[PDB]
Amino acid sequence: WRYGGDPPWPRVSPACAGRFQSPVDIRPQLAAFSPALRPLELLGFQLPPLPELRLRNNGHSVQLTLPPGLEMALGPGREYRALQLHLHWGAAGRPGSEHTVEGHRFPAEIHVVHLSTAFARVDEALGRPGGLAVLAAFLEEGPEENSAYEQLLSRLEEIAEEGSETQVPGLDISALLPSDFSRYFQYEGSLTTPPCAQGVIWTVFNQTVMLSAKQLHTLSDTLWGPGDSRLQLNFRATQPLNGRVIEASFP
Ligand SMILES: Cc1ccc(-n2cc(-c3ccc(S(N)(=O)=O)s3)nn2)cc1
Ligand SMILES: [Zn+2]
Repeated sequence: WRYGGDPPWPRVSPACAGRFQSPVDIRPQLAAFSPALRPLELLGFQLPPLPELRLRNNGHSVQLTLPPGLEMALGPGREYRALQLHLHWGAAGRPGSEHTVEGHRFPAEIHVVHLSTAFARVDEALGRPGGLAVLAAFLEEGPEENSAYEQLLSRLEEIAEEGSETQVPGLDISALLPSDFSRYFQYEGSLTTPPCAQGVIWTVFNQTVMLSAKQLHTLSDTLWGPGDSRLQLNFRATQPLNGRVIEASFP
């Protein structure tokens, strides 16, 4: 599969034609205030430098593989372990977030993909209710170099070629996300690439993460994908809610 053309994703995986897909357009006025949505809790995200982590250009994103021991809870008894994180972005003067807010597309987006502690492996969790959970935050331009992001972005030149990888020192993985874990939207949807399995709990933070202009340009201008193509605009079009109601943790 690829962004932009064939093969049609439903031929790759029938689940890509499900009724309840991601990403979606978030309309805050239509979101349901749900006070059971408590602040997200992360444990073990502050990593030592060794052992190193693998950072890979997989042709459709840059993905950092996360080690064992990163625990995340959506609430009491809703426990998960982090597997990996990756990014979605646009191109010179064009935004490339997956989720939108009232039609607004943000420059870029981070996804941190987690596996329910009830499952030993991802393949067993695919399509099961709440088997996977993704934390999603928008990346916007701020005035300062983001030092946590710089640790990844400074290494993209080493992995410019499709299918290449490098090792990076461990870092505070929570520093790639907003400091506000209280205010967010949450809904049930799908993986945004094949196999597009449903039952995924998506949490999209209110607060955004700030990268420099230079950093955003590095993200979108360094990596190459399938063929001789720049790896850019690597986002799926928004999918209709089709009757799902997005919940918000704040009125
Ligand atoms: C055997 C196996 C191993 C890994 C996967 N995984 C697929 C994925 C993902 C696809 C799309 C996303 S995303 N853009 O966050 O929704 S995460 N994450 N793990 C699926 C099957
Ligand atoms: Zn993603």
